[PDB]
Amino acid sequence: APPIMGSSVYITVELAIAVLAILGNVLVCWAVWLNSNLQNVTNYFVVSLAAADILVGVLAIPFAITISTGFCAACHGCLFIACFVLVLAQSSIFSLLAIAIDRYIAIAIPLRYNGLVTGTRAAGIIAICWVLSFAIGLTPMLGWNNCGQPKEGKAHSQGCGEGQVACLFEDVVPMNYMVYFNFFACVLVPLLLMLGVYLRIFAAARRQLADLEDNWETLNDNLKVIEKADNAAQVKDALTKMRAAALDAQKAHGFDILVGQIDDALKLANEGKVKEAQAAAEQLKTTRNAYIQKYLERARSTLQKEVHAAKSAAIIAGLFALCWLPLHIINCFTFFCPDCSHAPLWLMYLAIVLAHTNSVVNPFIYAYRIREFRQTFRKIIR
Ligand SMILES: CC(C)CCC[C@@H](C)[C@H]1CC[C@H]2[C@@H]3CC=C4C[C@@H](O)CC[C@]4(C)[C@H]3CC[C@]12C
Ligand SMILES: CC(C)CCC[C@@H](C)[C@H]1CC[C@H]2[C@@H]3CC=C4C[C@@H](O)CC[C@]4(C)[C@H]3CC[C@]12C
Ligand SMILES: Nc1nc(NCCc2ccc(O)cc2)nc2nc(-c3ccco3)nn12
Ligand SMILES: CCCCCCCC/C=C\CCCCCCCC(=O)O
Ligand SMILES: CCCCCCCC/C=C\CCCCCCCC(=O)O
Ligand code: NA
Repeated sequence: APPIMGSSVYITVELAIAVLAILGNVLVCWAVWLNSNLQNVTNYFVVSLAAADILVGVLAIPFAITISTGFCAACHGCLFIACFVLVLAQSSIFSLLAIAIDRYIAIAIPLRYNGLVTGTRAAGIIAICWVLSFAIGLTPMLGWNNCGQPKEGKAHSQGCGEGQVACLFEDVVPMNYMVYFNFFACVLVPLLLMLGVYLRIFAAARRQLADLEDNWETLNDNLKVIEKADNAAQVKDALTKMRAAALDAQKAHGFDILVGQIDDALKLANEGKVKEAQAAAEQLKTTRNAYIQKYLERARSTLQKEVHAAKSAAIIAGLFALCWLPLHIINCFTFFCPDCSHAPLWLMYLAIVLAHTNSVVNPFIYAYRIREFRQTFRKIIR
């Protein structure tokens, strides 16, 4: 029975999570500071997220331990301790959203990316995100709370003084706030937007790669049309497709060799010289094996690197959802099913631990998925 025993377990697990969350995320921040190849806008959002995770370990976890005792407290002081973690969760959602959008600009408008997405603007965005996060997570302190209807028997039983409550999460934070405002509007909607941004990212990477492959089969389909053609009207036709395809590819060092050759051969076809156009078009086979093939596979290789980075970002966002959704779903049962008995305490505490674990996991993702983080991690440790 002794509540101190079950409490001892919950506390030592929370403290273990805290140590890990602080250590791992301190290493992320140190790595970005030391390695100028990690100083890019994407990674300022990683740092902001790492800073939220550090604060989970230093403040949210000590707060959660404190609030699990039900200690007597002025109700608004209780709300701050109860709600501060909602600030950190929101800040995380905003950083994750920013990363998604960053990776989308990078892949869908590489033209204007560096031009549109700068480091001083990113800092301004992060500041605004933290301010909003405070405003959302501390909204119960503006009056959307249960401080005006305190549980007087619980306060008396605990020996609390005048104008104090027993400080327990569900006693002071209204469940309509947690479900409608925090979960549906501030968590769920952003996560679905994120899901939409990632669907768009992977679709765009796919269309771009089909195109590269498409333009490439066209240059080749047409080069066999030319080589087996009989009428001259055909050479013109097939070589005309190579040109257009040659420019899309250029857009999508020595393409001007390729286009110059098509142009040479084109003029021959129009002047009725089929055998010499066919032979001139044959030069196109060399410049392809020396240049055009080169654009192709490096473009393929850069594209795949961006998809890889986007996958890494999506995993981090998926793991956030996974760690936090159970608590939100429990709150939905509590709120929407009064006829149901309340989820038991051991499960409440498992869901809280699970959410806190999220703050440990990201450094491992970085280390296993991003070579530059991993290399920087290994150097720091020596
Ligand atoms: C960078 C840091 C060290 C700056 C200084 C932080 C100080 C002001 C903080 C850290 C710990 C805090 C204390 C933590 C707990 C309590 C108990 C509460 O019933 C009254 C406030 C009181 C006594 C706090 C007062 C402010 C405090 C002393
Ligand atoms: C944020 C950094 C710089 C400092 C550490 C946070 C400090 C300010 C936090 C940590 C714990 C908090 C306290 C927790 C409990 C109580 C008792 C309640 O009856 C009034 C509010 C009061 C006194 C809180 C005031 C703010 C507090 C002291
Ligand atoms: N419902 C809930 N409870 C708690 N803590 C108190 C757990 C509890 C619940 C009932 C009870 O009688 C005694 C203790 N922390 C909580 N944090 C959250 C939360 C954060 C983000 C989403 O939900 N929900 N939440
Ligand atoms: C480098 C230090 C990192 C760890 C810092 C942890 C500091 C935790 C700060 C506050 C914990 C909350 C304690 C509140 C106790 C209230 C007790 C009371 O109301 O009488
Ligand atoms: C991050 C800054 C850390 C600075 C050190 C802060 C140290 C204070 C930590 C915990 C204090 C909580 C003690 C609560 C005692 C109240 C119980 C009581 O006496 O009735
Ligand atoms: Na987080």
